[PDB]
Amino acid sequence: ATRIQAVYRDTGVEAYRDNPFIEALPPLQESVNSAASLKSSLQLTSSDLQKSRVIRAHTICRIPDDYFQPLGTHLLLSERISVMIRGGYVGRNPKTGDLQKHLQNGYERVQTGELETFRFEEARSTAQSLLLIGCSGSGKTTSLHRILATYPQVIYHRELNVEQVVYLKIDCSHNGSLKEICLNFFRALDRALGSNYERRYGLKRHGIETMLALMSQIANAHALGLLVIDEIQHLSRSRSGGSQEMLNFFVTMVNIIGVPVMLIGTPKAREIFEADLRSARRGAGFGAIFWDPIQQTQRGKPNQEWIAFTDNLWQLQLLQRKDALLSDEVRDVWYELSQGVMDIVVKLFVLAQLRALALGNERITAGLLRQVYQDELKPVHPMLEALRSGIPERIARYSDLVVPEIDKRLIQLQLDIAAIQEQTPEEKALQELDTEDQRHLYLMLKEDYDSSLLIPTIKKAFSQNPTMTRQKLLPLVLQWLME
Amino acid sequence: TRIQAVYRDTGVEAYRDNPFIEALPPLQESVNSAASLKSSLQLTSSDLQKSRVIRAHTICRIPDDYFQPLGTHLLLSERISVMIRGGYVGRNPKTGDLQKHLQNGYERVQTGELETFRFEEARSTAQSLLLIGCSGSGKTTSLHRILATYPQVIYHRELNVEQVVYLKIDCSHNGSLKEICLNFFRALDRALGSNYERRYGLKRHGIETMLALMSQIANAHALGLLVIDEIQHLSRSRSGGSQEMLNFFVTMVNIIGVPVMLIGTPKAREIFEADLRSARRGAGFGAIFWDPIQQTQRGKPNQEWIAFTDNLWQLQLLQRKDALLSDEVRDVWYELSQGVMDIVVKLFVLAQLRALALGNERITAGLLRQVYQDELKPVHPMLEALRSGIPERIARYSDLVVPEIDKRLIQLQLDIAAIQEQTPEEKALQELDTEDQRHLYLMLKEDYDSSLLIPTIKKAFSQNPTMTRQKLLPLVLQWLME
Amino acid sequence: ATRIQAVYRDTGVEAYRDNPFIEALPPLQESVNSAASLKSSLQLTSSDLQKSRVIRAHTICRIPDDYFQPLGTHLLLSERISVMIRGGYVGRNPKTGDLQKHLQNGYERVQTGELETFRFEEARSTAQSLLLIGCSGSGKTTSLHRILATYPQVIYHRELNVEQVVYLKIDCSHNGSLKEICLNFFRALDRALGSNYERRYGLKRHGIETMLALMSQIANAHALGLLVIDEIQHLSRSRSGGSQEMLNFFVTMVNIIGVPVMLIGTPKAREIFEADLRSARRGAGFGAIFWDPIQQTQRGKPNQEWIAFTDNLWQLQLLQRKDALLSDEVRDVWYELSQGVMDIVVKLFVLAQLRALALGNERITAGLLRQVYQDELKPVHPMLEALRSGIPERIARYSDLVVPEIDKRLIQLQLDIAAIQEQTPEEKALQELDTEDQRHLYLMLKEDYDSSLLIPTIKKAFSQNPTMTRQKLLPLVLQWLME
Amino acid sequence: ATRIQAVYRDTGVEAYRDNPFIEALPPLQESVNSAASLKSSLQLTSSDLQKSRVIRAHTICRIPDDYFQPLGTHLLLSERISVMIRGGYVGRNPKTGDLQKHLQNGYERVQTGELETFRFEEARSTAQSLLLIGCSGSGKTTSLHRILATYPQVIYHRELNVEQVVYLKIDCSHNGSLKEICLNFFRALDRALGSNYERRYGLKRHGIETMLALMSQIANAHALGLLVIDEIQHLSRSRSGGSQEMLNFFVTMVNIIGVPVMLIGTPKAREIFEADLRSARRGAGFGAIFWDPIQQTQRGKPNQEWIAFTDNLWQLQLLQRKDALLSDEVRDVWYELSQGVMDIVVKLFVLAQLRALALGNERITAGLLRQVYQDELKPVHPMLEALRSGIPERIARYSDLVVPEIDKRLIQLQLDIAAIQEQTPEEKALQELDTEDQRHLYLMLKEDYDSSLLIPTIKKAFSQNPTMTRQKLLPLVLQWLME
Ligand SMILES: Nc1ncnc2c1ncn2[C@@H]1O[C@H](COP(=O)(O)OP(=O)(O)O)[C@@H](O)[C@H]1O
Ligand SMILES: Nc1ncnc2c1ncn2[C@@H]1O[C@H](COP(=O)(O)OP(=O)(O)O)[C@@H](O)[C@H]1O
Ligand SMILES: Nc1ncnc2c1ncn2[C@@H]1O[C@H](COP(=O)(O)OP(=O)(O)O)[C@@H](O)[C@H]1O
Ligand SMILES: Nc1ncnc2c1ncn2[C@@H]1O[C@H](COP(=O)(O)OP(=O)(O)O)[C@@H](O)[C@H]1O
Ligand SMILES: [Mg+2]
Ligand SMILES: [Mg+2]
Ligand SMILES: [Mg+2]
Ligand SMILES: [Mg+2]
Repeated sequence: ATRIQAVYRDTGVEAYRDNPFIEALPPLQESVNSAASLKSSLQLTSSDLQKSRVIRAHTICRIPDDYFQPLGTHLLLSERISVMIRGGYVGRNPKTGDLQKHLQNGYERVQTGELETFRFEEARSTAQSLLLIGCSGSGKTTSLHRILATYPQVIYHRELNVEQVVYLKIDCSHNGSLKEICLNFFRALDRALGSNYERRYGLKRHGIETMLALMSQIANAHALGLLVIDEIQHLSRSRSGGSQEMLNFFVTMVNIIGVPVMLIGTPKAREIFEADLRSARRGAGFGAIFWDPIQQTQRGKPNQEWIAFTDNLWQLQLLQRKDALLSDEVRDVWYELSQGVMDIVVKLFVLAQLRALALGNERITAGLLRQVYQDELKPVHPMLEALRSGIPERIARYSDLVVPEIDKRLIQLQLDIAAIQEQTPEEKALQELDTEDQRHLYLMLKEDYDSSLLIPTIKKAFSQNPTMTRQKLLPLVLQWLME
Repeated sequence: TRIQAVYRDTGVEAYRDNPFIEALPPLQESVNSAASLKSSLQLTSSDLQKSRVIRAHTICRIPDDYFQPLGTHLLLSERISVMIRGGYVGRNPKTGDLQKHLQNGYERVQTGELETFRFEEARSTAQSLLLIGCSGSGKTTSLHRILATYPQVIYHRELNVEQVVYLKIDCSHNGSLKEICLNFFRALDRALGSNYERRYGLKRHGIETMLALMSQIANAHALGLLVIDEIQHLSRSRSGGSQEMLNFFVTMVNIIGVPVMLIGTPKAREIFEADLRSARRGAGFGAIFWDPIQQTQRGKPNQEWIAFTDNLWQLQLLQRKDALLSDEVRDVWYELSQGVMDIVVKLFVLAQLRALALGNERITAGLLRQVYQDELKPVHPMLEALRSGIPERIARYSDLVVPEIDKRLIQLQLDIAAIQEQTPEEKALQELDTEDQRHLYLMLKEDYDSSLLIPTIKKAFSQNPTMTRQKLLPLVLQWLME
Repeated sequence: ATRIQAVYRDTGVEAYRDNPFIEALPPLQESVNSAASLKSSLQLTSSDLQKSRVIRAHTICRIPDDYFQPLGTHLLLSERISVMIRGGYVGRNPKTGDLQKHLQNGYERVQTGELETFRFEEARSTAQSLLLIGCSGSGKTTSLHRILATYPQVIYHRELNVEQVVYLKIDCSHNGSLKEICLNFFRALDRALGSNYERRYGLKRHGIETMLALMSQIANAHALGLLVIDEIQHLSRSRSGGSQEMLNFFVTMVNIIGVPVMLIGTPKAREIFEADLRSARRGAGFGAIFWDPIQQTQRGKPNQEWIAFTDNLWQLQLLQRKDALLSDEVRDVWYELSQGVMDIVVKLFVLAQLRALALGNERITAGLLRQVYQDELKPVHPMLEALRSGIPERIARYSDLVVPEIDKRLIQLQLDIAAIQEQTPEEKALQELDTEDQRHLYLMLKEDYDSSLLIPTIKKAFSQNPTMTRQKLLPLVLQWLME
Repeated sequence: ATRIQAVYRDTGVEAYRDNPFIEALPPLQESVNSAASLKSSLQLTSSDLQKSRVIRAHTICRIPDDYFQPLGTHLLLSERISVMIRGGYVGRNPKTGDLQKHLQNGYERVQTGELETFRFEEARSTAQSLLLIGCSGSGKTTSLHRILATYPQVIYHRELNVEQVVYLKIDCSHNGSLKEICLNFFRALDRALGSNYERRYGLKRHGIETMLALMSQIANAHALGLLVIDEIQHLSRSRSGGSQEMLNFFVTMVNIIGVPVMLIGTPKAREIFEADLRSARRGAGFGAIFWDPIQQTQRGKPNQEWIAFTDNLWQLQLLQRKDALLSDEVRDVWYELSQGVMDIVVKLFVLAQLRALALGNERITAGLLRQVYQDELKPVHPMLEALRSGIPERIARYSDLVVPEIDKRLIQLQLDIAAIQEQTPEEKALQELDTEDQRHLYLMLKEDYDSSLLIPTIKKAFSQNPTMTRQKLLPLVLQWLME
């Protein structure tokens, strides 16, 4: 817990003035560019490629979990979360009276006192609930985990005696029930704070009503900012009951708890909320934000976003015979085969390296991509063909495919490439130099100039000029290279 | 929302000692009841200088928080007040000496000194009103804002009743007569804290059994109004025809003592036009009609249109703004929107949302015409029918509405957010287009410093076109070094 | 009842150290020596006899309220209250987190090897509930009220932000149920603390199961020292659940809340709890203290307790022709008349004194006492005869009987007293003598010498005595009267 | 208790090598060193001597609840409990994942002909059982809530999801029904894990066989380690069936359920198991332990255990007039009246101290011991006389006697000690008067003159003059008072 003494700032908005829970948050000015400052990528040096195959394979296997590239939706979602969190605190000011007394005083002052008019609207504050919908693998969880890391989870105050829980995350389990969510709420709260609410409130004897009341009480004890319930797809409609009962429980939970609630799910989870979204009555809530794959055709032009994403990842290939330019057909094949879904796009790039490391030459070709698509990514065929077809019901049915058990498959592929003793000509050429630190110059000089006299002339020149930097001897080698 | 009751007197002699009527906000004149509904956004000059995404969000937040009270809301407010306060006169629970009074009256009529007597005042008048008008005219927001003045639940200390003042129901997209009964309980256990839906809304019950169960509950808490919204959405095939809906809506008024209000589209009146059972019961208190705004009702143009357009125009967030609104712009709005409330606001919002994307940042007639042509496609026949003026064509296309407008707003925001990136770096690489140059830059990015590396090589390429990449390396390296 | 800033003193006991809650309580040593100093009495003056009938009747009317004699059981109950209140704060010291961290730390330290052994004994200190059983009218409620008034109800901590509630009391009503107990807890908490919890939690939606959890959370929030449920005899038996459901509810309430709990009831309510405390299990809790009537005899001798109580009550005689000392016959018949019940002992005396004053033959004797017994105590005959019979089963059935509506009878008898106008010979002499000092002399010398020479001699003597007090005047009149 | 997170420690035995359940338990200890870990005593021995009598009585009443001293027979029981708990976990190893491949490889090799013999799997047969027999009052439960108090009850495993219930304790009922033994298992498992087994299984109408086949399924999901059944005497043909089914139920239970079972009973409960070789084979599966009272001497010289038990308890004496050392006559009388039963030794001490406080004598002699033995220990006399006799049959027939309701006697004695009175000097000065005349004169002349010399003057008036009437005495009394 980043327990920091509450240091209070000045906010431009008059509504957020003198609220001790909002000045404790990081300022907006530094959060303007923090949304776009989420970029993170691996750093590669020249000597990494010259090293042995095991470390190169390890670095290749480290790619999927160490690469992030933000998009426009990562900015829109960041701004939405910031405004939601900062607007959900306006009603819960400890320095001002509660809502019910305000309403009662207004009623007395409009009937007995002097006041021309009043608005008996719910003072519950904004509390804008939201529902995030997207196909599996689009990159929803990995975006929440990166845009919710700016705010510290727990902030401690000293003028009062409270502990502010800025956000809380609940992750569902497969084939769970409604009561499992209630248990997980207390479990996550005890993990975050270090309390013992689970023992005295998370017993299995309690009914749903008692657990909901206790959740409301405890969430109003510690000032809670946001509640995120992830992976709604795993809930089962057999034991829980009808889909109407699930919606009733979700609406009851949202109304009682009194804090902003965000739900993340797939289109298969939309059939539960279909009746709620279409109704236009205020108070139903659950605004919808849809995550979509990167469509290459916008306004009759290739996307600058698509090429920007592909070029950066194309710069991150560890190949001996790699092609610097990404051709139009090479760009098009691994879009038309993967349909732009976020995980499959990087899955091809990480798996084609492994396939090429054993199947022959170290070059990425369309045939190799087709072969890896056909032999490895078997379960995800219906989802990809549904996305290619473009019929919404077909995509809705064939979603949730997550190509199970890729973690063990990566390890098995690593073990498979581990037991290879054949020597490539490139390995022989690299071994012909005894770590003289000159295979780097040889690397820039191998793609065009022939190797008939490349290495002997290089060795002769570096022997003639023993102690200078490689930048100095590169013109020296080039002087007699063509003469 | 549990508000304790505070009693105040009213000048009406018919409501002398009624707690239900005396625990309500006081009676008001014409000016305040119509001027209390006004609401608008407040903007500051600091909002003008901000990032484009926040400005787009503020623009998209306009239709939710803007309301202008016209001259047709005063009548609706007055009628709703009369309906709510007049339906409680026969339901006051203060009956202290009824038994002795009735017994004395009976003992006196038998002897012969008293000719006649009235044992029970059967105050059971069925009051109702139906409000029909074209879609997009604002029958839902104009009702929410009127009803947001009374408290919903009032608690009386002396008694044990919870006076649920009003209740609102919305119909489903296909809909049947059973689901209205199922939604009554589902909204009543949301207004209060209860579990009526599981206890009473079973499947074993028929339509009549739930219709009779609703009466006991609506008389347990002194319900004051019942609003059924969007009767246009009901399907005439899953309900029983065009007659069993009318029978349902006429039997509903008689048994349930509360006043009811029915809201629909002009093509949904064909259900209700068959008989007096809703031409008299439904129009037991009139039938208010909503119409689009007319530009020139008299010889002079209407001041309502001018005031509405001016007040809408004063919420513009653009660097290049024109304070004076041109007459041609007014003509363009009246020609494209034809006075429908839902079209004017969307046209304005979409125009000033596309202005940021195109970068002009000024609203012109051509932009409004283009956004009307591009975005308002499904609602064209309704506009044409309103322009023609034939009642049948107006009735037939009265249910048109543009689908998926919110997704369009989100996509329009995303396009601007993608555009916003200035990209000060990589500008020289944008200037770099030749394949040989890009390969050379990739080769020499680590060796040299790119900032002065990129511009220099373009001159060398421009001077001598008939040179290859391989042979250019020594000369380019020599020029870079010295 | 009013907020008091906490003042931290020092306690000599080692276990009650560094605890904000215990040190803020009143000091232990001062309370020890003042446990038997709660004795109160309605003081009388020598001049009170000389005033009229109405004023003296009004003065006699105040005896049942302005009198309290501390008996043996009062000290034991005081000690039990003290230990129960101050022993339940050991496990809730704010300086240390809780016992779970202690248990985990001990487990880790014994697993590592630095600690030989650890006792997972579930340390809870005393943590014992108490059950009070006694016949109606024994005087439990008054003693409890007078012993709980020493501790201030609410003390405010400024260094912390908690509201210590030292005790809380709940009073039942006729034919009540459990939900009234749950709601009355909140109502009493609002009346004592000064905030509004009834309007937020007193909702008809909640069942009793959820209300108990809310009670537990709120009580743990405020550090509730002690909970006293009173007059459980009044609530109906079969209206709620019968016998098993009420016992189950009481056990659940005792287990969940975690603060000391006391119950007060009649022997007729003991059969609810007979199934629990009779089992030979010292860890089941529910210790019992039995209240018993005062016994005249002890190991063959009259106990000093009853004799001292009767003497102190007889010291307050206010009557015209009353006797001086207490006779053996009247004292012995008083035991058969009242049988030791606290209410009957004082009420018989008050009623007999009032009747003697009203009759005009004011001298309380055995016959007047018996007449009052058979006149006013008709309803409570079965309880008295069952208690005198000594059958342990019949006393339980009639233990709930109580004298109905006696307050109105006192007013009616006072109105009857005000109606009389006849003048007794003592009142005739009172009208004859103007000086109150002379009236006292007449009163003390009334029985030895009759008014044949009494009134004239003292009248002329005090008339001729110009100005002097009684101290030397009385000896001077003695020889003149004797001559 | 409570969900303690597991921390693994290695075990030196080869067979316990890789079992999480065995490793999460507290480390192995030597038998001699483990028996000394059970000792406990009161810490208030000298600091609390000078205080009021009721507080001292309240302190004394807690001697038989917090004083425990191990004997030489506890180390064997501790070793047996440890071996029984840890040795029943070898067949329940959860951490195995290479079974399928190994079994299939063995099958292939034995089918081809490379390998001759193989062993696939074997089921477990029977669980260890133990029997403990001894007379009542010997300490078979106080000495076993402390052996099992050095273990956690519930342990949570992070990598798995099992909650290892280390042990569980249930008691038989007076009815002896076989359906209330399968119904306390669920209740005791619910009172520890906070689960809902009793509603799901017990309340439905199931046969004893079906409900016994469900007790071995929830004792496997939670890796239960030991099951203790107390008061096994109550199945001696008490009710509910015939002897043959009552004997078949235990055999089927031991055969079915996988956990070890321990049985505790009275010397009249070996007739149940001494009926056929199956019952005596299963009751004495891991030895049988028979317990006997303490003897004064074994071979000539007196027992040292008696000396150590009657010397570490005599120190806990809160009396002003105590003796430093034990007179041998007092100890001999104590052994004559106690005969070695654990319960009688403590009670003859606490009751003697309470009577000493009540009567005002602050020292303990043999007379008080004999008086308490004759008065307050009537119901257990046949057992003590049979033990003194020496005939084994009379000892065996009276091994079930127990004294009921001694806590009520303790409370009554505390009340008697509380009600002693203070004898304030003014009341005793008034009590010095021995006639109605002196009291009459004092009451007549109390207010006029000071009471500092009133009593001596009145006493001297009657002392100097033998007797004469009060009316003429009063002029002399006032003359003496004035001068
Ligand atoms: N904007 C992005 N830039 C780079 N990689 C991304 C991006 N979004 C998602 N990914 C990759 O997609 C992979 C899988 O995403 P995942 O968290 O499984 O999405 P979901 O939880 O919706 O299935 C992650 O390993 C992550 O590296
Ligand atoms: N008087 C008004 N002033 C401003 N906006 C209005 C007014 N009346 C309606 N609107 C706009 O019309 C939009 C839709 O109206 P709605 O209530 O949906 O009408 P209907 O229910 O008949 O379709 C609302 O977003 C609201 O902003
Ligand atoms: N020690 C005492 N001295 C004087 N009066 C007493 C004493 N104990 C009880 N009383 C009398 O008992 C009455 C109250 O009895 P109460 O406590 O209500 O009995 P219960 O609790 O059984 O209903 C008071 O009016 C009081 O005068
Ligand atoms: N080793 C011991 N030291 C001191 N007291 C003991 C010891 N063993 C037993 N006792 C006493 O024996 C009393 C009764 O034991 P109990 O649990 O009733 O055994 P059982 O149930 O076999 O009769 C307890 O109060 C306890 O104080
Ligand atoms: Mg996910
Ligand atoms: Mg509408
Ligand atoms: Mg009472
Ligand atoms: Mg026992």
